[PDB]
Amino acid sequence: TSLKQAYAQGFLLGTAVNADIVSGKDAASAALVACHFNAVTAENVMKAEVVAPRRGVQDFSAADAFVAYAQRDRQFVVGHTLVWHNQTPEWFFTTADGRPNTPAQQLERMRAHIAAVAGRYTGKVQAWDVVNEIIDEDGSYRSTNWVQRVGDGDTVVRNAFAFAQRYAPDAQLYYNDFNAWRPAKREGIVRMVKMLQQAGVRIDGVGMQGHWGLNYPSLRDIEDAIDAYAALGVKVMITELDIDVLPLTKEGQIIGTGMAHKQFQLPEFKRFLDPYRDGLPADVQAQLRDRYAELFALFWRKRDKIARVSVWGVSDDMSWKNDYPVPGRTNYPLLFDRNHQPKPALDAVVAVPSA
Amino acid sequence: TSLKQAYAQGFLLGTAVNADIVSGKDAASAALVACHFNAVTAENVMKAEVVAPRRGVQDFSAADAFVAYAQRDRQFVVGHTLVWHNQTPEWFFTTADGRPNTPAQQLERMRAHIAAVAGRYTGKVQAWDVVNEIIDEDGSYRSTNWVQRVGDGDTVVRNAFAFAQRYAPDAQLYYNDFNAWRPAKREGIVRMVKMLQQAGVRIDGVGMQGHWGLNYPSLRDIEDAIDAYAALGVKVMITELDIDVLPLTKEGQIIGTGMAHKQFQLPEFKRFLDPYRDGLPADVQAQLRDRYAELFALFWRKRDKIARVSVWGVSDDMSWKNDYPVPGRTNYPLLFDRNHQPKPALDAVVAVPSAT
Repeated sequence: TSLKQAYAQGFLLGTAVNADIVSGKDAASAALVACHFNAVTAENVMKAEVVAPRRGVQDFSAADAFVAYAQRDRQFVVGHTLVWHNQTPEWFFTTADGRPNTPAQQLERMRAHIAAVAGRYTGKVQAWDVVNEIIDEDGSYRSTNWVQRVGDGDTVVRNAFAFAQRYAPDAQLYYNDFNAWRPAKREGIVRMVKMLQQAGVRIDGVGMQGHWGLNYPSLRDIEDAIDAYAALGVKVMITELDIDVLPLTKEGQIIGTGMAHKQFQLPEFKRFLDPYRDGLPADVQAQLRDRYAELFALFWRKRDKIARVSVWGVSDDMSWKNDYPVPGRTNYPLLFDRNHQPKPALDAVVAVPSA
Repeated sequence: TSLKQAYAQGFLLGTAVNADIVSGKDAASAALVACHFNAVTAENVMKAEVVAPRRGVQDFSAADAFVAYAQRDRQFVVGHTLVWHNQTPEWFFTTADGRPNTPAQQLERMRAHIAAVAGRYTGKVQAWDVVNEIIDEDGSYRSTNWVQRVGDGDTVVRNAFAFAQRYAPDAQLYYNDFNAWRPAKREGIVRMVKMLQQAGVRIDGVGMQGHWGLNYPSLRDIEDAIDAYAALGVKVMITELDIDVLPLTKEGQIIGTGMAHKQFQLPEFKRFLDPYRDGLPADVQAQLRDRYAELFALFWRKRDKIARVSVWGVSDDMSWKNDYPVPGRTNYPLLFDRNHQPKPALDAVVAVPSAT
């Protein structure tokens, strides 16, 4: 009957929560969270640009509210995220005098931030996304702000997990990335985890972001990924699951701000890229059902290798996929609709465990 | 029967020719040009970066070849682009000592360039795209390198067409743009033409580029566009016609370098964006045939207000739409295939003026 109850024997079944769920303002959603989920990940309020926006300033207010909220409702608290190239202010990568950070100054900035964030929520937050999205599509390290300023991809990852181990020794430490099903990217993640383990550094599991669609990815890629990770003696998790149903975006995951271009808001593109403003049609609503069904059928079959599955939101209006990568669209990615009612996709998902 | 022959009593029927058709290397295309087309536009060799690559340097050799090429069949010679924000080197907009040009210094660079290009081809070039793409989608002037350096949008167009009139008095002067079917942009062009007419500056025609697709734009928007430009007393032309048949880009025209991102080369996107890597399926060929048919039917119904319909190439294999907006794709935009055979669309286009 309930998502967390039906999947109780398999894995934790969680969701992302925004400020409005945590504040109580979104009453309808917060009610669904307590009913259906046993893990919460703070959508945004734990990122570095909210936590330490400028030099000399801190803001833990919203994150403190999130942690307290989860404990109150008995949730498996997941912090997200400690070290990430996006949503991290310019001052993290420069000295007070404007100079780009030396390898030592960059790691000190990493150490201090982890100690500030993870060290604050010891015993309260159970799991940390330590490094988020550092591997490229070819499997190598991404030339990101962190990687450039430190100077070595292996060094960035290795230190972040060691700092998290020091300042939150109680907490599980996860690597989290998108397109973790891609063979070339997968082999890179394995490589990185294997260097962490032989270094003696702690890492509890790899999180597959699961930001997928109707026509991607293949179950082969997903299964082969879950296998490849579990074989390294670490947990596997689907951490931010949603199913994009709109044109173009259902075909593959898009990054960057190219789709945010002014030109795609023009009528001819508006009328193609956002075709479901009046509502989701019977057949596409059925597709979304079948797609969720086959994926959870996979997760439940592989239940021994998966510690947690989380949807990146409760109701469709909450979703980041309405305004990303194309602002102003009406997407239908999650398991509950805009009236907070169950979607025919949910009924299938709850059926999977007993099926 | 040929295109020019069928469309003789309606408008000139032209094509874009590359350096290869001109050099005689692409002889297969060359023969089709001599066969079907009575007007020609150089695809690239007359643009700024070619004819004036560096400060104090000129390369008119490849353009010279294009004009000489156009003599053997006596085509209507269209010079492609005098003032345009793209394919124009950054030295055009700066002094020798690095500083950005003053309004007066930028207008001089315009004058000296036009004199060198348009003045060089008097009696030989019949028409000029004087200004290419200056109006934005909302109708206002684009904040281009020319516009910023001159300081004002109206001054760019006013001077460009004035200098063109001076150094090429014989030539017909056009404004050329994409999306020229869009109401907001249409009004911006109409506004711009009116301003030129009130200032007594010469302008002869509005060219709708016509880089279109299967799902865009509506015949109505095209028709309202033709009507509006004709009521100004100028000539209307379809200047760079092609029909995009591949996903996403059959829905609307894309500009910029967004789709040049590594991510659209990844297997899941190439799968979606490039589905016809071994010929067009039957259902889509007919869709292209039907698209070209209904469009040329419009042009022919509105032939009195139209002066020229130019397709932007001969055979698909050299079409810019293959590598733009997404590189490494196989597109089918034109009227002849990669073996220079007539595509079903050609026969539909040729039949249009005879159709009952």
